[PDB]
Amino acid sequence: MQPNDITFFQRFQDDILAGRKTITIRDESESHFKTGDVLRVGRFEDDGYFCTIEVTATSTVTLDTLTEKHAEQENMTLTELKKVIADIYPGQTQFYVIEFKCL
Repeated sequence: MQPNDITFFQRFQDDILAGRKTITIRDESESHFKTGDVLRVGRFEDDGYFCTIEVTATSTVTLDTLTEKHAEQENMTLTELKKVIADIYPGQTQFYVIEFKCL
């Protein structure tokens, strides 16, 4: 068996399945894989490590600073944002962002 690399809320996962490259956010203390590598994708709901993806680029920024939270912020309400945020992870402070694309 093997652990997962990075997860993505159901919403994020679905959007991922729709392709459209997207950026991710990780914690240095949890610095997972790196660029030019593979990023195991999976739904946190209960579909973790479902498929595999590859990184494309990386950067250092917050969450809503790019995370879907932004697209949602300008779409959904605070509640929803808090829902996804809670589905993604707590803490609204700068962090590591890793971009990837679906081959």
